[PDB]
Amino acid sequence: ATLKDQLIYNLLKEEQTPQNKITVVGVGAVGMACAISILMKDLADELALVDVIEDKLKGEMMDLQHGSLFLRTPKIVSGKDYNVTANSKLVIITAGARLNLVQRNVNIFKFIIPNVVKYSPNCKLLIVSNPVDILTYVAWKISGFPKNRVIGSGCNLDSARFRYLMGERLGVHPLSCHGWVLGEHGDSSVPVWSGMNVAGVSLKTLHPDLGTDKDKEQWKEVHKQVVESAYEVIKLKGYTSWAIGLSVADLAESIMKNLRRVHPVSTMIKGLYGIKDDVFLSVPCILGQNGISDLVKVTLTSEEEARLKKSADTLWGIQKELQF
Amino acid sequence: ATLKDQLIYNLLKEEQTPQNKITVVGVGAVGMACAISILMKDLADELALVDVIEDKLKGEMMDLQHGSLFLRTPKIVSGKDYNVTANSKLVIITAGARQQGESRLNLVQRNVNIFKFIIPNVVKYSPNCKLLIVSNPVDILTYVAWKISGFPKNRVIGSGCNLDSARFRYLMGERLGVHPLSCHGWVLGEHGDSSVPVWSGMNVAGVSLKTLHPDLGTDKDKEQWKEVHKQVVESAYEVIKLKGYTSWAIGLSVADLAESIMKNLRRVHPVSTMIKGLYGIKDDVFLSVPCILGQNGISDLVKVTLTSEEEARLKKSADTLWGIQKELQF
Amino acid sequence: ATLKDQLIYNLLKEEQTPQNKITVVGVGAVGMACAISILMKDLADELALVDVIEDKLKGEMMDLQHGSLFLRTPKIVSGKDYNVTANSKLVIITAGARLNLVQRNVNIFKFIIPNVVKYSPNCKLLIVSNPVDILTYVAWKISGFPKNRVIGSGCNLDSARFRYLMGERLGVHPLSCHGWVLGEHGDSSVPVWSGMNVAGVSLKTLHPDLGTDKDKEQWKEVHKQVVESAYEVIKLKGYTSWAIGLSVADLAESIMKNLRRVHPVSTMIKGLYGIKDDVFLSVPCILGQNGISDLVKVTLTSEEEARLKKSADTLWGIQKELQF
Amino acid sequence: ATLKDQLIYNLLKEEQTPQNKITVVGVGAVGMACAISILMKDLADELALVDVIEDKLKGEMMDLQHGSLFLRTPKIVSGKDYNVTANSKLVIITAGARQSRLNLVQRNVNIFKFIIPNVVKYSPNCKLLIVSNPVDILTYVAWKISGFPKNRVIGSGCNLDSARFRYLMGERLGVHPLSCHGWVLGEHGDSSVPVWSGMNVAGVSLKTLHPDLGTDKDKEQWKEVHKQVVESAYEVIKLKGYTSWAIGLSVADLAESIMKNLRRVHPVSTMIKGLYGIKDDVFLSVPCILGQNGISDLVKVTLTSEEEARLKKSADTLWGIQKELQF
Ligand SMILES: NC(=O)C1=CN([C@@H]2O[C@H](COP(=O)(O)OP(=O)(O)OC[C@H]3O[C@@H](n4cnc5c(N)ncnc54)[C@H](O)[C@@H]3O)[C@@H](O)[C@H]2O)C=CC1
Ligand SMILES: NC(=O)[C@@H]1C=CCN([C@@H]2O[C@H](COP(=O)(O)OP(=O)(O)OC[C@H]3O[C@@H](n4cnc5c(N)ncnc54)[C@H](O)[C@@H]3O)[C@@H](O)[C@H]2O)C1
Ligand SMILES: NC(=O)[C@@H]1C=CCN([C@@H]2O[C@H](COP(=O)(O)OP(=O)(O)OC[C@H]3O[C@@H](n4cnc5c(N)ncnc54)[C@H](O)[C@@H]3O)[C@@H](O)[C@H]2O)C1
Ligand SMILES: NC(=O)[C@@H]1C=CCN([C@@H]2O[C@H](COP(=O)(O)OP(=O)(O)OC[C@H]3O[C@@H](n4cnc5c(N)ncnc54)[C@H](O)[C@@H]3O)[C@@H](O)[C@H]2O)C1
Ligand SMILES: O=C1N[C@@](c2ccsc2)(c2cccc(O)c2)CC(O)=C1Sc1ccccc1Cl
Ligand SMILES: O=C1N[C@@](c2ccsc2)(c2cccc(O)c2)CC(O)=C1Sc1ccccc1Cl
Ligand SMILES: O=C1N[C@@](c2ccsc2)(c2cccc(O)c2)CC(O)=C1Sc1ccccc1Cl
Ligand SMILES: O=C1N[C@@](c2ccsc2)(c2cccc(O)c2)CC(O)=C1Sc1ccccc1Cl
Repeated sequence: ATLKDQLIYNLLKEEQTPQNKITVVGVGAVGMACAISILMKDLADELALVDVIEDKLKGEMMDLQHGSLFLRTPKIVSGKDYNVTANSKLVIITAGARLNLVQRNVNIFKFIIPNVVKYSPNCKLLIVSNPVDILTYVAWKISGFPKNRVIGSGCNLDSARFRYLMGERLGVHPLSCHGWVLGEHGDSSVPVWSGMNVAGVSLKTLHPDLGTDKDKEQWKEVHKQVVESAYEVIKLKGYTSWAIGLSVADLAESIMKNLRRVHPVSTMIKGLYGIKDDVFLSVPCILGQNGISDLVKVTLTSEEEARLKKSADTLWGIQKELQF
Repeated sequence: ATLKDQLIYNLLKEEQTPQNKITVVGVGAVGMACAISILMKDLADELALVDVIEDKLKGEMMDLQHGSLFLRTPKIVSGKDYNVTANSKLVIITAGARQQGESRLNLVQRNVNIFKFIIPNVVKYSPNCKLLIVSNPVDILTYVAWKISGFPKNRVIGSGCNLDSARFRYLMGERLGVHPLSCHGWVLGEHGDSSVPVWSGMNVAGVSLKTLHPDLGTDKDKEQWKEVHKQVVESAYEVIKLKGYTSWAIGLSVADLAESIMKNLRRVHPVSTMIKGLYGIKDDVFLSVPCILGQNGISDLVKVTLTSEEEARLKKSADTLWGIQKELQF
Repeated sequence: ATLKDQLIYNLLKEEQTPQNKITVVGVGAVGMACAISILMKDLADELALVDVIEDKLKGEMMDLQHGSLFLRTPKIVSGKDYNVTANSKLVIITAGARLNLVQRNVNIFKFIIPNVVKYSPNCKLLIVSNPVDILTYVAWKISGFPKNRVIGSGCNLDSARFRYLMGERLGVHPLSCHGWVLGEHGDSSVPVWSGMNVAGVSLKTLHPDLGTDKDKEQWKEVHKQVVESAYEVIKLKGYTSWAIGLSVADLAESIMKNLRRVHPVSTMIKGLYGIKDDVFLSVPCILGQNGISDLVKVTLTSEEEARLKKSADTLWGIQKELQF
Repeated sequence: ATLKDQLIYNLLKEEQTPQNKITVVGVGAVGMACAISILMKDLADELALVDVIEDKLKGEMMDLQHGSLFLRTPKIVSGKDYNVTANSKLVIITAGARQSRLNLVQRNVNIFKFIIPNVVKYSPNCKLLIVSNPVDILTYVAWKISGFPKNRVIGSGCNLDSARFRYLMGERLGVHPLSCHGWVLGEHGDSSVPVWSGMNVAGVSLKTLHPDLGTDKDKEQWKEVHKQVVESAYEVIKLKGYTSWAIGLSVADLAESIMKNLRRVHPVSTMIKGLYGIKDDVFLSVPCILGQNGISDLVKVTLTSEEEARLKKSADTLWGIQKELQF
C-alpha cells in the first residue's frame, strides 16, 4: 500500500499514444530555441528530442522538464534511439554542425530520415538544417513521402527579418508590414517588390522605382540588410537561435492547429517559372494538418523568374551529383 | 516627399515613455532564457538588455529583434550604458558569470564587486523599479542589492527557492502521475544545497501526504520520499555536468515571478526576502518564505508553521549567511 | 480558370478529419459562454454547436464565425442534426431548463445522448445541465460509456467561487488560495475545511474554530456565500454565464491537452464513503485525454462522509423512479 | 488576532493608482462581450464596468469575479458612479441600447452628454474607444464633448466590417482570414467601401490577377462579398436579435494594440478632415496606427475616383446630421 495507492484510486491504466506529438532532431542552439518556443506556445502534448551527443541531450531534456510547472506539455522525452520519437505528427530536423557541407550532411540524413520514417511513418517533416532547400529535397527523396509532407523552413526567417527591417523604416509593427522574400534561402533570395504593402497600399504603385538601381531611397538596401544582418549576428554572438526558433514555432502552429495560414516555405517548384528539375524553393504555401496542401502562384517579373530559374539550375547541378 | 511620408500621415510625434518596461542585466544563458520567456508571455512593452560584452550583447538583441513578427513586445533595446534601462518597472539581475571549480567566497566577492557598479546605475535610471535578483549566491546577493540600492524591503526580491520548489513539484508529479500544478509543496530557506522541504505542506487536493504517511520526510520512510528533496539538489548538479549550465527552467520560473509582479496578481511564490523578525532570526538576512507578489514587489508574506528541525535549518542558514555578510565592505 | 485556381495551386484536395474537435450542445447563456472561452483558449481545431432553436443557433454560429480573424479555430459549424458533431473529442451538454426539472431534462437526454454517441463514439462527455449530478448519471446510463468518459461539471464552479471568496478575505489571488467543495453540486455541497490552505499552511490547524458556529470570524459563511452568490447572481442578472463558461473551458483544457490536473468534478463514487448506489458526486479527479483516469481519495471527517452518503441516498431515491 | 493576521505578515498597506486599467461603459451584449474578450487576453490589471441599470451591472460584475481563478485580471469593479473608472488608460463606450437613426443619434447624444464629461473628469488622460451606433457620428460627438485631441478619440468604425469581409474572403479561398488581406473603409455599416485594389493574399493583388474584381461585369461577382458583409449584419440580428461575439473580439484586438503600444494598423474611425476633398469635421475609417497614444498616424490609401466619391458622400450626409445636433 504505497502512498500513491493511499492517495489515488486508479480507474484505468489504459495508456494511449500521444495525440499531438512533436519531435526535434538536434539539440543545438537552433533546435533548443525551436523547442522552447514550441513549449511556450502550447503546441504539443509530448515533446521528443534526439541527438548523437548523449550527455548534452539528457541535460537539455532535464532542464526543460524542470520548467514543467510553467508549461502545458505534460511529457518530455529524449534519446539517441528513435523509438522515443514514435507517433510524432511533426518532426523538426535541425541536426548539422553550422558542396563540402552538402554530402557531409547528406550522409547524416541517410541515418536520420529512415529512422524518423520507421517510427512516425505518417508525420510531417520540417527541415531547418542548411542548405535547407537542398536538404529538403534530400529528405523528400530518402523518406519517399508525398511532396506535401516535406517542408523546408526556406525563406520564413528571411521574410520575417525583412518585415522587421521594413517596420523599422516605416515606424509600423512588422505584423502590419507585408512583404515576401522568395526563392532560394539565404544569399540568393528574391525580394518580391510588387507584394510589399501596408494596408493593401502597394509600395511599388506609390514608388514605381522601388527596388531598382534608380530608386532615390534605395529600398534594395532592406533586402541587402536581410543577408547582412545574418552574417552580422553570427559575427557578434557566434550563432543564430532566437529568431529561427520563433519562426519555426509559428510554422508548427499552422501545421498542428490546421490553420491554413500562408507562409514562405520551401516546396518542390517543378512546373513553375519554367523549372523542370526536382528541386525545392520558397513560395507562399498554405500550411495545415497534412503539411503543404496548396501553394500561392505569385506573379513574378521576368527578372524575378530568371533569378529563381538560376537558383533551380545551381541546385540541380549539385543534386544530380549526389549519392543516395 | 519620401516613401514613408507619401504612405503615412503623422498626427503627432509626442511623448513615448514605456509603460511596462523590463530590463535584464547579464545576457548569458540565464539572462537570455529569462528574456525569451518574458517575451513569449507578453509581459513587457519594452525589453532592455545590458552586459559588459558588447559584441554578444548586440547580437543577442538583434536575434530577438528579428523575431519581432512573432512577438508583441514592440521595442527591444540594449547597451553597456544604463540609459537604455530608464523607467523600468522591473529589473532582473543575472549578471556575474557562473561558478566553475570555484567556491562560494570567490563567487561572493567577485559578484559583490560587480553589483557595486550595477545597482547604483539601475537605481539612477529606474528609481521606482522592483529589483529581482537571480545571480548566485542568490540570498547573499539579494541582501547586497538591498544594502546598496537603499530600496524598501518590498522592492528587492531574490529568485531564492522558486526554482528549487518548481523542481520539487516536477519530481513530485512524476512519482504521483499528476501534473506539477496540482502537486503542492514548498521548499524554503536558503537557495540550493541547504534548502528546506516543508513536509507538512505537501499535498494534492488539500490531502496532506504527511497525514496519510506519517514517516514521510524521515529516515524511517520505506518509500524514501526524502529522496525527492535530495534529487532536487542532485538534479541541479547533474544538469550542470551534462550540458554545462542551466537556463530553461530558471528562465521559465523567473518569467512566472515577472508575471505576478507586472500584472499585480498577488499570487504566493517562494522567493527570498528580508526575514529579520521571524524564526528567532535577528540579523539582516534574506531567506525564502512564501511571499505575495504584485506591483509593489513583496507586499506580504505567509507565516509558515515550521517543525523544530525545519526552524533549526533556517536559523543555521541565517547564522551562516550573516557570518559572511558582516565581513563584506560597502 | 477561376480566380481561386489562378491564385492557388492545389497539391491535394482530400478533406482531413478534425484532430481536436469539441461540440457544445445548447446555445443558451451557458453554452455560448463555454464556446467563447473555449475559442479564446485555442483548445479546438473544430467547434460544433447544436440546438433545437434553429434561428438562434444559426445566428450564434455566424456571430462566432465573424470573429474568426481574431481566433485560431479554423472551422465553426452548427446544426439541429448531430452529423455536424461527428468525430468530437469532447462533447459538452448545456441543454436544459434554467423533480420536474429532472424528468423533463431526462426526456431531452433520451434524444440528445444517443445522437451524440452515434456520431462520436469515443468522445468524452462533459455534462453541465442541471441537476448536474443526476443528469451525469443519466448520460452515463444512456450512453453505455465507461465511467471515465462521463464527467459532470459538478463542484468545479462551487470550488472556483469558494476560492474567489477566500481570496477576497485573505487578499490573495484565488490561484494561491486552496480549498475544495465536494459532494453534491449546489445547496448540499460540502466544504472540506481540513484542506483549506495557503502555501501549505492549514487554516484549520491555525484556527480550530474554522467551519463551526463557534467561529468569531464566521469562516463558515464563505461556504454559505458560495450558495447565496449563485442565487444573488440570478436575482440581479437573470442567469449565470461567464463564471461557468470559464470553469468549463479549464476542464476542457486538461482533457484536450492531457494535463492530468486535479479538478473537483462529478464522477461515479460507488465504492467510496460507504456508498453503494450508482450515483455521481464531486471528488478531486485527475483529468486527461481519457477523461477521469484517477480519483483522489480525500480523507473526510465522520460528518463529511455522512453528508456525502446522505446526498447519494437522496439522489438515488430520485434516480430509481426515472423512466429511460 | 484575526486568521488573516496570523497567516500573513504585511510589509505595506498598498496601494498604487491603477496602472493598466480599462473601463467598459454599458454592460449590454456588446459591452459584456468586449469585457470577456479583454479579460481572456490579459490586457488590463483592472477592469471597471459602468451602466445605469444597477441590478444588471452588479450581477455581471459578480459573474465575472466568480471566474477570477481562471483569469489574470485581479481587480474587477463596477458602479453607476464614475469614480470607479478613475485613472483608466482606455475607456470603451458601448452604451445606448440597440436601435430611425437620427432617433438613435439624438437619443444617444443625450446619453453621451452625461457619460463623456464623467469619463473625462476621472480619466482626463484616457483614450476613448467608441463602439455605440451610429459609430462615426457618435465618435465625433465624444470628440467634441470631451475636448480631447483627435488622436485619443477612436471609433470602432470599419474594424468589424473588415473582419467580416476577411472571414468571407477566407471562406471563398480556403485560406485563414489572417492571410486574406482586404480593407473596408469609410462609413461603418451600410455605406462602407471595399477597397478592391488592396485585396490580396501573399501580396498577390487579386485585382491585378482579375481586373474585373469588384466590378459589375465580374463573372465571379466578388462584389457580393461586400454585400454579404452588410447582409451578414442584418441576418445575425434577424436570427439572434443582436450581435456580440464578433464585435467584442474585434474591440479586444484594438485594445491590445493600444494597451501594448503595438503600432499595428487597423481600420478605425478617425477625424478625416483634409483628405479626399473632405472639408468637414467628420470621422471615417481609414487604416490607422494604434499605440499607447491612440491614433498616432494614418495610412494614405490611394482611392479610385468612385471610392473617393463614396467617402465624400458619407462625409456630407454625416456632417448634415452633425450640424443639427444640440450639445
Ligand atoms: N533555414 C534557416 O533559416 C536557418 C538554418 N539553420 C541551420 O540549423 C543547423 C544547426 O544550427 P546550430 O544549432 O546553430 O548548430 P549546432 O552545432 O549548435 O547544433 C547541431 C546539433 O546537431 C547535432 N547532430 C549532428 N549530427 C547529428 C545526427 N547524425 N543525429 C542527430 N543529431 C546530430 C549535434 O549534436 C548538435 O547538437 C545548421 O545547419 C544551420 O545552418 C540555422 C539558422 C537559420
Ligand atoms: N537562483 C537560481 O535558482 C539560479 C539558477 C541558475 C543560475 N543562477 C545564476 O545566474 C548567474 C548567471 O548564470 P549564467 O549561466 O547565465 O552565467 P553566464 O556566465 O553564462 O553569463 C553571465 C553574464 O554576466 C555578464 N556580466 C558579467 N559582468 C557584468 C557586469 N559588471 N554588468 C553586466 N553584466 C555582466 C557576463 O558578461 C555574462 O554575459 C549565475 O550566478 C548563476 O548561478 C541562479
Ligand atoms: N453545473 C453548473 O455549475 C451550472 C451553472 C449554470 C447553469 N447550469 C445549467 O446550465 C443549463 C443551461 O442554462 P442556460 O442559462 O444556458 O439556459 P438557456 O435557457 O439560456 O439555454 C438553454 C438552451 O438549451 C436549448 N435546448 C433545449 N432543449 C434542447 C435540446 N433537446 N437539444 C439541444 N438544445 C436544447 C435551448 O433551446 C436553449 O438554447 C441549465 O440547466 C442550468 O441550470 C448549471
Ligand atoms: N461599431 C460596430 O461595429 C458595432 C456592432 C454591434 C453593435 N454596436 C453598438 O453597440 C451598442 C450596444 O449594443 P447592445 O447590443 O449591447 O445594446 P444593449 O441594449 O444590449 O446594451 C446597452 C447598454 O447600455 C446601457 N446604457 C444605456 N444608457 C446608459 C448610460 N447613460 N450610461 C451607461 N450605460 C447606459 C444599457 O443599460 C444597456 O445595458 C449599440 O449602439 C450597437 O449598435 C456597434
Ligand atoms: O541566420 C543565419 N545564420 C547562418 C548564416 C549566416 C550568414 S550565412 C549563414 C549561420 C551560419 C553559421 C552558423 C549558424 O549558427 C548560422 C545560417 C542561416 O541560413 C541564417 S538565415 C540567412 C543567412 C544568410 C542570408 C540570409 C538569411 Cl535570412
Ligand atoms: O541549477 C542550478 N545550477 C547552478 C548550480 C547547480 C548545482 S550547484 C549550483 C549552476 C552551477 C554552475 C554553473 C551554472 O551556470 C549554474 C546554480 C544554481 O543555483 C542552480 S539551482 C540549485 C542548485 C543546487 C541545489 C538545488 C538547486 Cl534548485
Ligand atoms: O450559479 C448557478 N446558477 C443556477 C442556480 C442559482 C441558484 S440555484 C441554481 C442558475 C439558475 C437559473 C439560471 C442559470 O443560468 C443558473 C444554476 C447553478 O447550478 C449555479 S451554481 C450554484 C447554485 C446554487 C448553489 C451553489 C452554486 Cl455554486
Ligand atoms: O452587426 C451589426 N449589427 C447592428 C446592425 C445590423 C444591421 S444594421 C445595424 C445592430 C442592429 C440592431 C441591434 C444590434 O444589437 C446591432 C449594428 C451594427 O453596426 C452592426 S455591424 C454592420 C451593420 C451593417 C452593415 C455592415 C456591418 Cl459590418
